Amino acid sequence: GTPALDTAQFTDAYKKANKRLLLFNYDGTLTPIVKVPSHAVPTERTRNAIAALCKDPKNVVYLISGRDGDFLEEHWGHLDRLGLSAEHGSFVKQPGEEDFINMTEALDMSWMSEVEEIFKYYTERTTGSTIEVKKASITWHYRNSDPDFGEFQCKQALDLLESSLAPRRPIEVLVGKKNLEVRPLAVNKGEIVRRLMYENPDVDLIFCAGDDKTDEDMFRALRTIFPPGGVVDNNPVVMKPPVAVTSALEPEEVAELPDVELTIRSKGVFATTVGPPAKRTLAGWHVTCPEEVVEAFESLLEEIQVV
Ligand SMILES: O=P(O)(O)OC[C@H]1O[C@H](O[C@H]2O[C@H](CO)[C@@H](O)[C@H](O)[C@H]2O)[C@H](O)[C@@H](O)[C@@H]1O
Ligand SMILES: [Mg+2]
Repeated sequence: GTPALDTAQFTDAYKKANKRLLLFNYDGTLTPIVKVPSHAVPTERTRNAIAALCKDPKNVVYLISGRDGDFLEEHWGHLDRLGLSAEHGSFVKQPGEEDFINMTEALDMSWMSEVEEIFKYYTERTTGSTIEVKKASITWHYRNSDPDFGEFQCKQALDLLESSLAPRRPIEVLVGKKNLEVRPLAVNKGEIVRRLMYENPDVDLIFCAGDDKTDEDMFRALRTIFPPGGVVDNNPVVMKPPVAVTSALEPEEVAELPDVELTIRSKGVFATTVGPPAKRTLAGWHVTCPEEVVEAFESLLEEIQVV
């Protein structure tokens, strides 16, 4: 379990920080889980909060989501300083650019047809189920199927994917909130976080929030930068160039990339899961609802206006 996010302690750290890495999951984190995937549109207050955070040059703000780049662009593309990571770190659109860096170019993607065929099979035989073919991942939804037959069908599809496909393909099979998803094995939200840390060695405050099991990759990455027993004394925390950085480059470029000394210390990392106190997680904190994640920064933002 975890203590509830100490917004007081976080507020003061936020004010003292020179460079802040702010990482937000989307679904279930910045916006509630709802019936229909395309209906998960950010509220006015939510859009305003993230905007203000991007307005600050001290902040480096990213969304890290399993969503497709199109959906993310549609609702967030209007914020010039907001970075976007789509489909579990298979794509990355920095605040500067306008196009997504394909993190999967060097990966074997021949598995997509096989997975699509399987999900089509179950979509046709599971009323209310839907399929979401994305650019580097595929999601099968059953949230609007019959409660019982949906889970049953889910277990059968899962068993088929795990028994006959996973063991021979570079994929990971994700059990999401009333969905199944298949992604490339070599990418995850954790690698994106590490890429971002490598890019910004001057970060002295990290916030990261997520509601799903896939977000635990982020929480783990935010821990394993430090030695298993915590940093000892005033030792330098050094970080090698991560896979999410090197795989995009050419071997000549990669050979030139140096190790970096990170400014961040564990006390500066606020890893927050969305869920109940009892939820077992690698995050250091929790908040019960996505709405409280937003309100935390709304209250914080208002306080910044004063002084
Ligand atoms: O990584 P995030 O930003 O959380 O999204 C990953 C996952 O999320 C979406 O599905 C979920 O949210 C919708 C909207 O509330 C629900 O209807 C689904 O039941 C949830 O599973 C995306 O649509 C998926 O493609 C993606 O895998
Ligand atoms: Mg989520």
